[PDB]
Amino acid sequence: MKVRIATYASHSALQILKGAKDEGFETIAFGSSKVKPLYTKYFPVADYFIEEKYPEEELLNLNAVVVPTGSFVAHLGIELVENMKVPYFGNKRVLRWESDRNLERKWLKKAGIRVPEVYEDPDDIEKPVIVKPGKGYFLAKDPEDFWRKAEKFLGIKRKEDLKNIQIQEYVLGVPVYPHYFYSKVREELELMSIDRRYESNVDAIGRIPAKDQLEFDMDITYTVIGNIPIVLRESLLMDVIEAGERVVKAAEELMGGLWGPFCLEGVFTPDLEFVVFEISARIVAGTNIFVNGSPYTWLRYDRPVSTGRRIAMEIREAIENDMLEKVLT
Amino acid sequence: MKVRIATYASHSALQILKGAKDEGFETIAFGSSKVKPLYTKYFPVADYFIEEKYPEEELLNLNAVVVPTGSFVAHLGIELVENMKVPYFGNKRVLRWESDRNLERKWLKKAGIRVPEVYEDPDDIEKPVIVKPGKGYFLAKDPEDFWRKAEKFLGIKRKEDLKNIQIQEYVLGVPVYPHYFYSKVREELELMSIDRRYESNVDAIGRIPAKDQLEFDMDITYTVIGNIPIVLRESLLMDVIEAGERVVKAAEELMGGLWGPFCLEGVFTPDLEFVVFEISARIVAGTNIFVNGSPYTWLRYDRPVSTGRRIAMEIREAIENDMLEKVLT
Amino acid sequence: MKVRIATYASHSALQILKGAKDEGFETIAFGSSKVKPLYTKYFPVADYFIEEKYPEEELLNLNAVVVPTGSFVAHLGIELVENMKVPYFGNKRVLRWESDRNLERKWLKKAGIRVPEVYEDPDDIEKPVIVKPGKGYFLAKDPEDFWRKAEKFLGIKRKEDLKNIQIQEYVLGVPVYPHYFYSKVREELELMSIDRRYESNVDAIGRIPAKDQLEFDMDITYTVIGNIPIVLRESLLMDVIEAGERVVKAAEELMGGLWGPFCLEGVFTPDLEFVVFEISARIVAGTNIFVNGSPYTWLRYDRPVSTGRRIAMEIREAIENDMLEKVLT
Ligand SMILES: Nc1ncnc2c1ncn2[C@@H]1O[C@H](COP(=O)(O)O)[C@@H](O)[C@H]1O
Ligand SMILES: Nc1ncnc2c1ncn2[C@@H]1O[C@H](COP(=O)(O)O)[C@@H](O)[C@H]1O
Ligand SMILES: Nc1ncnc2c1ncn2[C@@H]1O[C@H](COP(=O)(O)O)[C@@H](O)[C@H]1O
Ligand SMILES: NC(=O)c1ncn([C@@H]2O[C@H](COP(=O)(O)O)[C@@H](O)[C@H]2O)c1N
Ligand SMILES: NC(=O)c1ncn([C@@H]2O[C@H](COP(=O)(O)O)[C@@H](O)[C@H]2O)c1N
Ligand SMILES: NC(=O)c1ncn([C@@H]2O[C@H](COP(=O)(O)O)[C@@H](O)[C@H]2O)c1N
Ligand SMILES: [Cl-]
Ligand SMILES: [Cl-]
Ligand SMILES: [Cl-]
Ligand code: NA
Ligand code: NA
Ligand code: NA
Repeated sequence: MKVRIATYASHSALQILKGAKDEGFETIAFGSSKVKPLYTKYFPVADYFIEEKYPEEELLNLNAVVVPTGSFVAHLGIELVENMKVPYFGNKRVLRWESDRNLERKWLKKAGIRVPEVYEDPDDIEKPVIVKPGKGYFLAKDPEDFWRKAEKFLGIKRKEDLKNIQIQEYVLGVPVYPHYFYSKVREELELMSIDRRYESNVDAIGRIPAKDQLEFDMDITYTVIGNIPIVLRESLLMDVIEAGERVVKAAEELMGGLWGPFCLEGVFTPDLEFVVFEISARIVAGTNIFVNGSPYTWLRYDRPVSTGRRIAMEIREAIENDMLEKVLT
Repeated sequence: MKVRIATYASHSALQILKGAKDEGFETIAFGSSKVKPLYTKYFPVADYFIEEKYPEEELLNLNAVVVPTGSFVAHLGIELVENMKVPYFGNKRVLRWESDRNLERKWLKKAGIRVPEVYEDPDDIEKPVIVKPGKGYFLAKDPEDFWRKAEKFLGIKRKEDLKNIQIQEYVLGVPVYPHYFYSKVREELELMSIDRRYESNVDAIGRIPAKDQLEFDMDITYTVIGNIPIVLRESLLMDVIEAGERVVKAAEELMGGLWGPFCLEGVFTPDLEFVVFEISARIVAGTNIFVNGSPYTWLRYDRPVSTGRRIAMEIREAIENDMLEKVLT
Repeated sequence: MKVRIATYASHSALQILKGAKDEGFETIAFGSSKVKPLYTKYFPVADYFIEEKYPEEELLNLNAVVVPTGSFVAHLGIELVENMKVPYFGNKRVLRWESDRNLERKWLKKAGIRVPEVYEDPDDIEKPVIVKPGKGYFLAKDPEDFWRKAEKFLGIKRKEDLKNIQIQEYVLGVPVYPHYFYSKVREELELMSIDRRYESNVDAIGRIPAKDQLEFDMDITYTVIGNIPIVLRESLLMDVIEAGERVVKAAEELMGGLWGPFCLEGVFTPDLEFVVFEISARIVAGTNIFVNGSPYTWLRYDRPVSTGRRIAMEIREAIENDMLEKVLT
């Protein structure tokens, strides 16, 4: 291949570049010098390592296509990405739509996705809510409970003094993260895998007896540490997949389309509702478990297919059918 | 093959029909029209999809053998299954023995399986118990504690007024679900895999600080959402396997035998006791993780073997050795 | 091969002996007669089974090399192992350094590994601590809190009466167990896999509502039941791997080297710190999940590589390059 596959040296670069190698591409990682050994020695998946944040000129010279990851908004910034001259796998317009809370809400509403109800006025609370002044977060049962806690925790003594808070329907369920891939080449959605994200200290507090917890003011945090593989109850799959289809269709109207990997981040309630908190409109690191395929890909492929490999398969096929320009922005 | 493998379109049908395809069988799914795309498009494992609850005549015409799942008792009912004219993989007599609490208890007792002690009289309580009036469930330390709580939660003011409750030894341990397969063709038990079931809201409450929990009357639910793969400590395997052997042997006496997949559903205590709450005498959906084999099957096979594939292997071999009638009822 | 691979019949023997078979070795398990069927029938990985605790003479006659596991210190004892005449895969000097709390502390300090701060004097407490009189364990905020609890729980009324306790910095994080392998043949460290150990009753208490917990004096236990596969956030890998490198380098100075499998047992904090509680300087049973390779080995191998197989690969290669004596003590 003339085209090389490149990505930032973090997040899911190991999986992405291995998938690229499996499909016959030469690979490029770019990032911190500290992590060069990870990608060239411990897991030798990068044919080139460039010790720079975003080496645009070198990437152009190497005929690179960049695969975006969660490290893109986090480490390079939306404006840098939107202005990049290196071909980008996916639609870079999606970045604003997934990052802006209001645009994301508009997207999910158009896609008919179940999300927590937002309350603009605390006096409209009729079911338990989570108040977001993940730090300082607390629950409120009703308006009366809210105002007592607004006084106790936030020092609010008058209703006109309440400012810059989020009030949201509290939705209790188990975290579930389905990983999708939409092929623009084949015009087809796939379920790639599913994971349960592993977070600290939130996933550690369950090991602490209530009695010991109550002696302290608990400071619950949601730092992402890793990922645990799961499968869903089979009868839940159709609605999870239909949700993915609706998200893609909505994006076709709103932002010029969505293709490649994405994830809907949410919880499953005891009433079997998938309620979505966030959309990640690119590869998520939960896919890293599935370098050797997943319980889902092995239902439909004769070989191991990670999301990383699936990306490289899409690029290769696009090249094979003279439509590479269709999958790049 | 003349014989085709069929199952209801839910529970573990993806795994079952993929396993059938891997072994050279043509496949049939039957169920709700809503889920047809799951089995024909997103994961194309069904050669035929019949949009009916139980299309007996069509299944007979297609020379189907039906593989039972948890969706059978749940969605078709024991009487329908017992009367079905389509050949059934396994012993359909087991359905009553696994579903009737007293027959199940008799089975497990005969099989020398550790189960929670049942208390008929609350005044006989000498160790902590769980009271089942999973809703309304509460613990009691002793008879005095029980009667106070029976008054508080159930309104029982006189001992003669207590009616229709379950009182059971409370057993604290981590949920463990070993998946077995007994080959009637080979007269051999295998351990196929092990999972930890993922349930809502019960597996979500550990993420909630005690302080926040105590502000509400908690309503703990055990809705099944999915499955997480596990392995056991190696020194625990022999007793887990011996338990499986005893279950099979007991069934040979009581109900005309048990063969094919099954699962013992329970917990492991800190004293390394496997205590069983339920038997599922057919494929369990925890096996869905292991489409590409499991940490256990890869110890003894040179290829990926799911429980679904193992079922198809048994059927094929039965056909090969002219003993298909032995594995069907 | 003339050399046969042997191990005690527990812990990770299934994985070890399967890995040995995959690499062309004949295999020996030795242990309890009760477990013979596990290794010869249910998972036929042992060519020879010797029904003895440590059959030295028979093992010498069979040209065995022994692969150590966690069952070695637990079931045979350090003195027996140090005196064994059968060739031992790894450095048997490491056993004291990993088992003696003070030697282990010295090792980890030399290796620049983050560990909980130890407090010799309770009056020096300035951050929350765990007190270890895992039974009887409690937390203390400060010296005043400690002495109140020392009186309440331990009956200590005078400061001079306090004896034989451990006081340690309390570190809240999610359990993480990276599995390493250092090849002496190749002079190279690998990350083999990562798991989250599954423990009872500690991992069951999160399913119990705070209200129900508080009615009882909780007795939290940490009995190991099994293992759950995980991957880490990719940006955390370099420091995890560097920690492994430092451990190996430190051992080269202190104890004549470390090679073969090992594990650093700890937690990841919300501030992305890996804090280590223990080192296990041999194969850990968390590797048992990865009989068919791991999300990490499949990044760098074209075939399934468990830690068990990796051990056999090292032995075979040592033989191939006439340096077997270098990997044995
Ligand atoms: N509406 C909600 N209901 C229940 N849990 C929530 C809600 N919003 C956020 N959370 C939880 O709190 C964490 C931090 O929230 P955020 O800061 O909004 O990402 C999330 O990862 C969720 O687990
Ligand atoms: N005897 C028992 N001891 C401890 N936990 C139990 C017991 N019986 C049931 N449970 C738990 O409560 C849940 C619901 O119980 P059941 O409604 O009997 O299936 C089960 O899935 C178990 O996790
Ligand atoms: N310094 C510490 N901070 C937090 N948790 C700890 C600490 N030391 C031990 N633990 C936990 O308590 C369990 C039993 O401790 P030990 O008896 O020291 O192995 C460990 O497996 C850890 O999960
Ligand atoms: N563990 C699972 O994923 C699971 N999936 C289904 N089941 C059982 O089978 C019954 C039918 O499932 P479904 O309602 O998804 O068709 C359910 O009520 C449940 O008891 C399970 N235990
Ligand atoms: N993680 C595991 O599955 C595990 N299995 C065994 N072990 C360790 O090895 C020792 C011996 O195990 P066994 O008692 O199953 O032979 C145990 O006391 C324990 O410290 C483990 N950590
Ligand atoms: N689930 C994961 O392992 C994960 N890894 C990374 N991320 C997201 O990507 C962002 C960048 O990750 P990193 O800081 O490791 O480069 C993080 O802030 C986080 O939002 C994840 N969700
Ligand atoms: Cl992510
Ligand atoms: Cl089931
Ligand atoms: Cl171990
Ligand atoms: Na988003
Ligand atoms: Na049952
Ligand atoms: Na140690």
